[PDB]
Order: sequence, then C-alpha cells, then structure tokens
Amino acid sequence: EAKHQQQFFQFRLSGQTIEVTSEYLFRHSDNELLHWMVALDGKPLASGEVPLDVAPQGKQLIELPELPQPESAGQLWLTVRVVQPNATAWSEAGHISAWQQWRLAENLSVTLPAASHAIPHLTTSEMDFCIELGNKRWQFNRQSGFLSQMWIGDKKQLLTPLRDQFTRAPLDNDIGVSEATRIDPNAWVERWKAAGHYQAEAALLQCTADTLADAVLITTAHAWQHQGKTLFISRKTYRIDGSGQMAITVDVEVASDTPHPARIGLNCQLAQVAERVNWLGLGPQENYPDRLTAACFDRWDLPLSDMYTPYVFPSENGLRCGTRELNYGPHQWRGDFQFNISRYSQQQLMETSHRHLLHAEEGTWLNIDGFHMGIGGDDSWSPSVSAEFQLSAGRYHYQLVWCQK
Amino acid sequence: CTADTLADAVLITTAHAWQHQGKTLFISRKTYRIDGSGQMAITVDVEVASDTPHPARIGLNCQLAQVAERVNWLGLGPQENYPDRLTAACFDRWDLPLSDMYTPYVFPSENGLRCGTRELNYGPHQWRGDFQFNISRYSQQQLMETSHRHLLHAEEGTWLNIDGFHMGIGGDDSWSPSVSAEFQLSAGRYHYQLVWCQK
Repeated sequence: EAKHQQQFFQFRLSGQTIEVTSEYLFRHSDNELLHWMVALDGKPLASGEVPLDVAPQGKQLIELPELPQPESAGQLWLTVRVVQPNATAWSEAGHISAWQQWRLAENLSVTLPAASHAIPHLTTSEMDFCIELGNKRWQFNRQSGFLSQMWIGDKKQLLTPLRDQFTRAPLDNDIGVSEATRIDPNAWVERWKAAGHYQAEAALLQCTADTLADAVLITTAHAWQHQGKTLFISRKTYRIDGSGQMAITVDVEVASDTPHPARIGLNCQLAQVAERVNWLGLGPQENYPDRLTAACFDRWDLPLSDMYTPYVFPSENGLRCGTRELNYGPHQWRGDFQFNISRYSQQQLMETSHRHLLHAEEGTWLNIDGFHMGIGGDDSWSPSVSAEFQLSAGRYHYQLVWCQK
Repeated sequence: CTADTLADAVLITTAHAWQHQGKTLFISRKTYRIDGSGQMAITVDVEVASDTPHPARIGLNCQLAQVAERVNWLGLGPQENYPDRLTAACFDRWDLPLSDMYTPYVFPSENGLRCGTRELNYGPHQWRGDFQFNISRYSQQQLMETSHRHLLHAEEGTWLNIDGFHMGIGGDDSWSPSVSAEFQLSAGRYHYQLVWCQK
C-alpha cells in the first residue's frame, strides 16, 4: 500500500486513451516502459508494451489499440504497470515501480441455468433436517438452526457448524492503550466487550423447511442477545438446487445504539486441509476496506501458508476484499464477499499473545464476511477509523453460493 | 417467472432484465411472498452494470386505482427531502393532504420524495420497510413531457413511486454535474424489502 500510494507516475483512463503524468522533478523517463493488459474475469485477452517518454512533471498520452470485448459474461479489467528494463544501482531488471487498474465495459449474465432434472430429497427428523442429492448431503440442526454438517460420499466436511460472526480478533489499533489494569472507554475492543459482542449467545427464533418444485428451501432466523438486550438479528434463507448449488441469502439487522460491529458474515471450520487456494478477486496481498487500493483484481493461486500474515502479536489478518470466487479443495464459493482463511481460529488469536505460541488446529478455519469494518491507522491510541468505513448502516444483506467443483 | 406453494405461504419468483440495443443495463430479481395473515413480502435485488451511467432511481412504480385525501407516513418529514437534502427533515409521524405531496414547481420535474420512510398509509394500503416514496397525481412521463405546471392534468387513480435507493440532486451549479460520488448509485448490487398489506 505504501508503494502504491507513493508512485511517481499517475494514470488517468479517459475513453480508450491513458494520460500518464510523471511526478519526477529532475529526471526524464528513460528507463521505464508501460505494459498494459486486458483481462476478462482473470483470463487475459490482449496485451502490449509501450515505452514511456515523459518530461519531468510532464504529460504523455498513450492510445490503446482495439480492445477485444467478448459477449461472454464477466467484467473487463485493464491493468497497466511501469517496468524498468535496465538494472539500476538500487533495483533489479524487471522491477515494477507503479501500477493501476480500471474497470472496462461489463457484460451482465442474462443466461438461465439448465432445468434441474434431479430434485433434492428432504427428510424432516425431530431434531434435524437432512437433504440428500445423490452424492451430496446436508444436515441442519433444528436445535441451533445452523448448517450442522455437509457430506460428500462418506467424508464429513464441517468440524463446526456454519454460524454467524459479528466479532473479529482485535487489531493493534482497536486495543489502543488499554490494558487489564487500565481500561480506555474509547477503545473499540472495550466498547465491543462492554456491549457483549464477544459474549453474545445466539437464540433460535425460526427454523422451517419446505420443498419446492425443483428445490428445498430452509428459512432460519436467529437473534443475538446480551443481558436481555438484543444486539443483532440474522435471518437466513438456504436454497438447495437440483444442480448442487447452495444459495444462502443473509439479512442482518444491527441496533443503532450498540457499538458498530467489526464484521458481518459467516464463520466455519472445514474438516479438510488443502495446499492451494485459488481466488478471483483483489490481491494477491492482504487488503482491507480502507487498504484495498494497492490490491489488483485478478485470479490469484497461493499456498495456504501465505494466507496467514505472520504478525507476532496475533490479531485479525489474511482478509481479501472484492473476492468474486474462492476455490479451496473441493469447495467453491461465489458472490461478493471478504474472506480470510487460516489454520488458527479467531478465539485462539484473541487468547494468544505471541505468534510462536500459536498452534494449527484441526481442519481449516474460514471466515466469509458480507461486510467488514475498517482498520484505522492514524494513531494507535485513539479510534482512527473514518465514518465511511464503519458498519453503521443498520441493515445489511449478502448472498453466497456454495458448490462442489 | 415461477410460483410454488409453501406450508403456510405462496412464493412467486420473478426475474427480468432491461436491455437497449442488445446491451443489458439492469437485472432485477424479485421474490413475492403471500402470507396467510395477508402480508405481501417483496424482496428485490438489482444488478447494475458498471460501464453504464449510474441510474437516478432503483425501486418500484405503480398507479393505484383509488384516490385518497390523506397520507400518513412515519419517516422523515414533513417537507420534501432527498438523500443529500435530508438534514432539515425530522423523523416523526406526518399526516398531510395529497395536495401537499406534490411540490408546485412551475417547470415539471421529480418532486415530492420523502426519505427515511418507515411506514406509509394511503387509503386502505400500508407499506412497511425502509424506502423513499413519492406519491402524486401526475406520472413521471407526464412530468417529463410537460414544460409548464399549468398544462399538467391529474390522471386517473394515484401514481406512487417507492424506491429502495435514490440518487442525489446536486446544486453546486446548474450547468455541470454537481452530485457528489457518495450520493451516486454506483455500488452495483442493491437490495430492498417491502411489505404491502391492507390496514
């Protein structure tokens, strides 16, 4: 982020041309070339290299060629980079000094899914709701109202039920100068624990199931309470399609008087560990709602070890925003969400105070959040998060599609 | 366009798409739920293309067949307020005549919008949820076509426009786009829920 925000080259896309403005004051652009690439949902279509000849604090105009626009559904992204060909005394050959990305024309998906010939079968137990579709199987716990288990063949895929998560591991900016012996009432973590965010117990309100013509609909509605005061109300709709897709639509209502939650989304612990994570979204670095300018939208395939940022003081880390697709092992999640996946739970990151004392848990912890709250950074003793990055709307909605690839 | 009965409700799933010259601009997916108590639950999800210009409105539109003399809404009022001009309005219960719902601008344009509305009672109809509503005797197409307020004529029934999201009005100048980026409909995906019942 520091590298992207301190670039000596500013880019402005107008129509099809690109205005490049140098911020150098004394040197001429003699060791830089511009490399542009157009990608449809992570799949490249066209590319080219244009040398840069920019005067100090000057202007240059680059006229792009005919950009291919296919009729396939997706979003076209244009990414430009500045590459230094020769080796400077402080940089190697091929060093990138600046980059920028823009959203080109979008082709919305208007096609219809094929008719599901096979229909899901629903068994209504006294304490469970079990949906079977060939190899696929799901089991909802009627006592808790959450997705208790998923089955492919005879292998369990969930160690813990897929629940909601309105809390995160407190960051260094959230704690502030608050200790055990000194309590700062303005610190975000103290307001969260004072309102019972970390101690809220989910109470089941509604849990119904009914079969449709070609699908099975599960309607769940919970409420989080603390000392008789309701903080959050979550209403979820689960749809099992005959093609195998799980459509989860979640609506969250947050009280106005309670402190703004740091996270609105889901949480689970998968029973299978994988060595690769392939996500289409903003990356490949750790990015947040107030720190996503450096990240670029593309398809990134990275090992699970790089999903966890090795902060010595444990906190929330590894979040990737603007994620359009996420492939992990046999699981695929689609929609617009912010995901973080690691081997350590959020409660372990909260309890532990050193990274060397952290231990990898069974399975893999995954946190998919429809909405995430900022990190701040103006100072480490006062709330530094701007009002535009705080979860203060009151009503939130997000849709997830869970399938097996 | 599908319909199916539930254990205690009837679900209607509709999904449309707006196109122009072979290019899709907006995609609307609606879910209608008829409950046994009489409530209509309409959940609408709208997808807007990024390259197209930002729409000025995302919501519903209808023309009721009954005219009423009072409008009773719980929300921000009692004046005409907009997403960038709602600081003066206060949240309360306002009961006002239908004649005051239309601001008599001599040059016809969009008017009468009330933001932050939590409930809206008009005749036998009651709408609940979070929405921005404007109700008048003149359609939006008539306001577009007509250039004077004295040439406007009241149509049959009453035109109602309930919008989940509304875009700003500007006002810095009358010759350049004055609407700030925070008041523009540029998120891409929008969702709103309405409850229509008879009181």
